[PDB]
Amino acid sequence: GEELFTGVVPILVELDGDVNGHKFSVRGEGEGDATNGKLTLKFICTTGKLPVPWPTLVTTLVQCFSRYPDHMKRHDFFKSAMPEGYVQERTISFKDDGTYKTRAEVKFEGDTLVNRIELKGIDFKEFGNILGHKLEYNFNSHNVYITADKQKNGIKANFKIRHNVEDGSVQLADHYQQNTPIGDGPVLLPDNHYLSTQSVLSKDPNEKRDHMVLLEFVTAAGITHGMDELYK
Ligand code: NA
Ligand code: NA
Repeated sequence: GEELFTGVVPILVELDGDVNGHKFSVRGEGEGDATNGKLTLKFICTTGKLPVPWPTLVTTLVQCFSRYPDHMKRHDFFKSAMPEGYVQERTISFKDDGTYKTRAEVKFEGDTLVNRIELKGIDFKEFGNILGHKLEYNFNSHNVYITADKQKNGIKANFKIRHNVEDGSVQLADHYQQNTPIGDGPVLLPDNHYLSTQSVLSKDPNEKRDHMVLLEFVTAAGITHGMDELYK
């Protein structure tokens, strides 16, 4: 599994969404460099204007590209499930607002890592921060807290995204996550740990379509056994 991620790997992302009955599609393309934990993608709304803010889709739009330190290689569920891949599900609860439910398959198709997603959003406030587009076009750094789920031969994760709001307030989005392998084979079931994630959103000044350019870094941490020799 891990050997598939040496070097730079092309990435395809496809999302079909329905938020409060507003249907939309997103296509993303780019590269991941798991040795450096680096992602670079560009996303387009293929159906017109995106009816929610781009930042609210970042977490949904490939944690197999995390850089796991050498002393933690045996806790990398995501790569261990490759190439057959895994199913990733979330509930994303926007504080004082609606909910996204997402289901994704993350897997290799040839040499390409593909993330194919269905997203359903309900109970959003028509004039709230999301459907009213009051979120700033930026992103904070976050930790993703991971635990094994032996019963499903996979993992769970929990975290809270903080979305800056135009009025200086913060919009919280609580994430609950479950991943399960697509194949029947063994996977690595990790000890508790987390992914440290950083993101930068930008625009392509030559792009006329509704879009998002994304740079992300992801690195795993939170297991310290055993790194003694690395200090000197
Ligand atoms: Na990194
Ligand atoms: Na955090």
